[PDB]
Amino acid sequence: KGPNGLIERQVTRELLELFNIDEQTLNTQGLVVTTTIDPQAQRAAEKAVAKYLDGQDPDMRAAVVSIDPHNGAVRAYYGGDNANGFDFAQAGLQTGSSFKVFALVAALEQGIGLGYQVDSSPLTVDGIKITNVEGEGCGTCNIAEALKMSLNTSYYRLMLKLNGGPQAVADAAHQAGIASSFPGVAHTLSEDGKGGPPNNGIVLGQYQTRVIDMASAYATLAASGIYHPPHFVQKVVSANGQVLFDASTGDQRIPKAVADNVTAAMEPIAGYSRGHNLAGGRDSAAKTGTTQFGDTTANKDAWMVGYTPSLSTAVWVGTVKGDEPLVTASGAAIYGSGLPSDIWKATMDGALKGTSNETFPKPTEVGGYAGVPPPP
Ligand SMILES: *C(=O)[C@@H](NC(=O)COc1ccccc1)[C@@H]1N[C@@H](C(=O)O)C(C)(C)S1
Repeated sequence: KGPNGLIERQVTRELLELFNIDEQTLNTQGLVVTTTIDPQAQRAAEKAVAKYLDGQDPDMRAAVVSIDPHNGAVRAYYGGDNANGFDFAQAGLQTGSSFKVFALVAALEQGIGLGYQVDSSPLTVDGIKITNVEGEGCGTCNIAEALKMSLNTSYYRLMLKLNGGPQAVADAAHQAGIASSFPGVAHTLSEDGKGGPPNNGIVLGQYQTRVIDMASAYATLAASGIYHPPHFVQKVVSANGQVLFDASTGDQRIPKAVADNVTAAMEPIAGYSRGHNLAGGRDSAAKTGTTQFGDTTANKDAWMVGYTPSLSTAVWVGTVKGDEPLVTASGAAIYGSGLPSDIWKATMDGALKGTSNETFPKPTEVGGYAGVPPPP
């Protein structure tokens, strides 16, 4: 029964909203529902999760959501293997560095382009020490290079340069499709939980977001800034044959030029992230994330989110209680470039198998730069 149970739960929820009925009224109707799920994508996601979590800690969990950027359709959805258990694709989770892309959106919207040079040295902000993993830096480098290398220090400085600071990062993320609320969280990306501003940790993905939100927001990027609400229901026909709903019969949230520049910055990242380029030379745009466990040196959540123009997939790996460092069976720390990228690549390759390779739209000038500056 498994992963399809969690899909069914989301379909039911959506039908309830669509028809404004309770579940008993729905169940007795005998509706014939066509979902958006693509079996080929779904099978690829399920296989990838099984493969990469095999032999790992039995407390390890994963979630995968794949969305069609053309229309918001949910093509693959793995929230867990228990139909009657917890849906990890709906859980509020810290995103870590995968959230940096929204700071880049915000920057580009203000005319700060990919070639903007930022210092990567360590700094302290609001009394919190900001550093990069293994003290990595670039001296001073552009914000496209700092995204690829995932420099915390550079992205903190970039956020502070924005008009609105962390609020501008929240605005961009919300505009991209990070939902404003979900169950658990009445006001997302809000320190006071009431709609007030986020604090500076937003750029390092310290707020809770769902895996579905990340897939959807990156879908907006994949669609050159056009947002479509995510949905699971394609068509509904009555038991006796009357069509009641058909999705086959968007909103420019982010400017095309901005979104296409963000894409350009993200293009090298699947490969940079321990060689997770998609099969058959297929281009992609991606971003990893890895959160800290407490104040320890170990990891808590690991992410890979990335897209082609035809599919946006978010993957999270963590543990069931979210209270233990995240490691492999051999003791190795799990980063975004590890198991989540293995799952992401396998899901993407599988879901897109048999389709021709797409190229991304050529970016036009934003902040004085069109695409990633060529290096010296
Ligand atoms: C974003 O996720 C960044 N993550 C970190 O800096 C992790 O920080 C700590 C983790 C454990 C203990 C102390 C600090 C950068 N992005 C990551 C990614 O997966 O893209 C990274 C590992 C490359 S660093």
